Amino acid sequence: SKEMQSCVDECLRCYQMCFGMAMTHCLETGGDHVKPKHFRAMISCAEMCRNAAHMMLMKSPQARHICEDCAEACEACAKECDALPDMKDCAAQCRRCAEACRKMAGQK
Amino acid sequence: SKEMQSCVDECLRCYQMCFGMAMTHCLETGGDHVKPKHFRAMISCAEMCRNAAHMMLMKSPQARHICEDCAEACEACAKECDALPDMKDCAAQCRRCAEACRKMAGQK
Amino acid sequence: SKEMQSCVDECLRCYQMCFGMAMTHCLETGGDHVKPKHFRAMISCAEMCRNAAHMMLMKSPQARHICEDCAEACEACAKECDALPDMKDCAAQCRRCAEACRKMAGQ
Amino acid sequence: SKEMQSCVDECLRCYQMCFGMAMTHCLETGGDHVKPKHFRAMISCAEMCRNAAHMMLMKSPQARHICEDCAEACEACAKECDALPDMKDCAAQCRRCAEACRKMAGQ
Ligand SMILES: [Cu+]
Ligand SMILES: [Cu+]
Ligand SMILES: [Cu+]
Ligand SMILES: [Cu+]
Ligand SMILES: [Cu+]
Ligand SMILES: [Cu+]
Ligand SMILES: [Cu+]
Ligand SMILES: [Cu+]
Ligand SMILES: [Cu+]
Ligand SMILES: [Cu+]
Ligand SMILES: [Cu+]
Ligand SMILES: [Cu+]
Ligand SMILES: [Cu+]
Ligand SMILES: [Cu+]
Ligand SMILES: [Cu+]
Ligand SMILES: [Cu+]
Ligand SMILES: [Cu+]
Ligand SMILES: [Cu+]
Ligand SMILES: [Cu+]
Ligand SMILES: [Cu+]
Ligand SMILES: [Cu+]
Ligand SMILES: [Cu+]
Ligand SMILES: [Cu+]
Ligand SMILES: [Cu+]
Ligand SMILES: [Cu+]
Ligand SMILES: [Cu+]
Ligand SMILES: [Cu+]
Ligand SMILES: [Cu+]
Ligand SMILES: [Cu+]
Ligand SMILES: [Cu+]
Ligand SMILES: [Cu+]
Ligand SMILES: [Cu+]
Ligand SMILES: [Cu+]
Ligand SMILES: [Cu+]
Ligand SMILES: [Cu+]
Ligand SMILES: [Cu+]
Ligand SMILES: [Cu+]
Ligand SMILES: [Cu+]
Ligand SMILES: [Cu+]
Ligand SMILES: [Cu+]
Ligand SMILES: [Cu+]
Ligand SMILES: [Cu+]
Ligand SMILES: [Cu+]
Ligand SMILES: [Cu+]
Ligand SMILES: [Cu+]
Ligand SMILES: [Cu+]
Ligand SMILES: [Cu+]
Ligand SMILES: [Cu+]
Ligand SMILES: [Cu+]
Ligand SMILES: [Cu+]
Ligand SMILES: [Cu+]
Ligand SMILES: [Cu+]
Ligand SMILES: [Cu+]
Ligand SMILES: [Cu+]
Ligand SMILES: [Cu+]
Ligand SMILES: [Cu+]
Ligand SMILES: [Cu+]
Ligand SMILES: [Cu+]
Ligand SMILES: [Cu+]
Ligand SMILES: [Cu+]
Ligand SMILES: [Cu+]
Ligand SMILES: [Cu+]
Ligand SMILES: [Cu+]
Ligand SMILES: [Cu+]
Ligand SMILES: [Cu+]
Ligand SMILES: [Cu+]
Ligand SMILES: [Cu+]
Ligand SMILES: [Cu+]
Ligand SMILES: [Zn+2]
Ligand SMILES: [Zn+2]
Repeated sequence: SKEMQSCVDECLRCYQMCFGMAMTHCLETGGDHVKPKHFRAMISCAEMCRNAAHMMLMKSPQARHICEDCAEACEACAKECDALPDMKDCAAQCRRCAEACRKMAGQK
Repeated sequence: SKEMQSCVDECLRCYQMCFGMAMTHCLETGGDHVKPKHFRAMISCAEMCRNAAHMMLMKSPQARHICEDCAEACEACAKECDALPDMKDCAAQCRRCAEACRKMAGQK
Repeated sequence: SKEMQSCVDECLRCYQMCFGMAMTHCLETGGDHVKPKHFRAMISCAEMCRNAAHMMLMKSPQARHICEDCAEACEACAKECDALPDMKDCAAQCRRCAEACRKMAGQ
Repeated sequence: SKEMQSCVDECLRCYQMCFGMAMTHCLETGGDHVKPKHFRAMISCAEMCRNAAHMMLMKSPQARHICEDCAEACEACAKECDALPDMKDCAAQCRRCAEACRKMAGQ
């Protein structure tokens, strides 16, 4: 319930990063920033992180498993953000969240 | 509670239309389909319709007001979808939902 | 994307059932209807089903896995709804969704 | 901008407070904490705050109006949390968010 508020805070920060970037910077730049695979990864990751926050906040039985999946979502989205100019901060945030997701998924 | 299940069904259908089209057809086509104003309208409308469904399902005090706003979101999004090839079904759905939103917002 | 529109429709129906029942019938009845384990199962299942719908609608890479988990959520919530006579429709809906979740997760 | 990231941060904090309290402390205590009007206000307010954050993050045209409504949700939920033991922090947070909502709705 300390590593927990940590994972919640991290997943909400990452939700903000990925959803906020997609719908502002990426949408406004166009080009590679809105190519299906990259953009879908961003929206997918943002929803996973927001859904993970929710499941943790209600102390769901499946919170630990959901965060395990959120770690994969975060990792996949980091890879898709590495190639792009301006997306290196997002990719770092996603890798940071992925670590947090993995830590709390392995505690009880 | 009949006009109610109607508004819920309509807003969920419209959520599916706008969010599903944005993230599949629009994202895959590119061009006009991902221009910021049009795309933002689609994502905005989808979330409004999904949020309206939620507030109705929990019999929120603000459900009637939220649907009033959802009607405007739906109308605005219909206008943004009129110009675009393959978006005519979406635009019709948005106008249909806007009507449903307006009916239930004016009853008890 | 036929078994897919099926899973979407089912998960949205089940979201409606579990969230709508929790916040209306269960909240209004009280008693066993708002006991933590039962109620948390309901809210948890509702969010899983709505999250699953979303991930499927955007053709997320992880949609198959998420639905696998949604099947377990639905099954667990069905068990928690069995003991109350007024929750029999909810429990059936959850078992129906769990089947749909399992079909599409294996495609 | 600045007052914007402020409203987002505040609405997400308030979402955390109201949803996390409802589903933990309130659900676990029962009694007044799960009476329909109070509990519905908490869930409603949490969703309003989370929905407002979303609409702001995507720079929706309707973000200003939505936050206006979130301010009312926050105020109403604060009133419903004032009476209850252990809900004093929640009520303060709701009043704080309501102010933030009102600032950005007017800028
Ligand atoms: Cu997390
Ligand atoms: Cu977590
Ligand atoms: Cu995350
Ligand atoms: Cu992120
Ligand atoms: Cu970008
Ligand atoms: Cu991007
Ligand atoms: Cu994420
Ligand atoms: Cu992400
Ligand atoms: Cu996460
Ligand atoms: Cu994640
Ligand atoms: Cu990414
Ligand atoms: Cu990402
Ligand atoms: Cu990222
Ligand atoms: Cu990213
Ligand atoms: Cu992330
Ligand atoms: Cu994470
Ligand atoms: Cu996580
Ligand atoms: Cu509606
Ligand atoms: Cu409505
Ligand atoms: Cu709608
Ligand atoms: Cu729509
Ligand atoms: Cu389109
Ligand atoms: Cu579009
Ligand atoms: Cu729409
Ligand atoms: Cu809409
Ligand atoms: Cu609507
Ligand atoms: Cu609408
Ligand atoms: Cu639309
Ligand atoms: Cu539209
Ligand atoms: Cu539409
Ligand atoms: Cu549209
Ligand atoms: Cu709509
Ligand atoms: Cu509507
Ligand atoms: Cu509506
Ligand atoms: Cu499903
Ligand atoms: Cu389901
Ligand atoms: Cu359900
Ligand atoms: Cu019940
Ligand atoms: Cu119940
Ligand atoms: Cu469910
Ligand atoms: Cu369920
Ligand atoms: Cu499901
Ligand atoms: Cu599915
Ligand atoms: Cu499920
Ligand atoms: Cu279900
Ligand atoms: Cu259940
Ligand atoms: Cu259920
Ligand atoms: Cu059920
Ligand atoms: Cu149930
Ligand atoms: Cu299902
Ligand atoms: Cu599913
Ligand atoms: Cu705010
Ligand atoms: Cu705001
Ligand atoms: Cu708020
Ligand atoms: Cu709150
Ligand atoms: Cu409480
Ligand atoms: Cu409470
Ligand atoms: Cu609140
Ligand atoms: Cu709130
Ligand atoms: Cu708010
Ligand atoms: Cu608020
Ligand atoms: Cu509140
Ligand atoms: Cu409150
Ligand atoms: Cu509060
Ligand atoms: Cu509260
Ligand atoms: Cu609030
Ligand atoms: Cu606020
Ligand atoms: Cu606000
Ligand atoms: Zn999983
Ligand atoms: Zn309004």
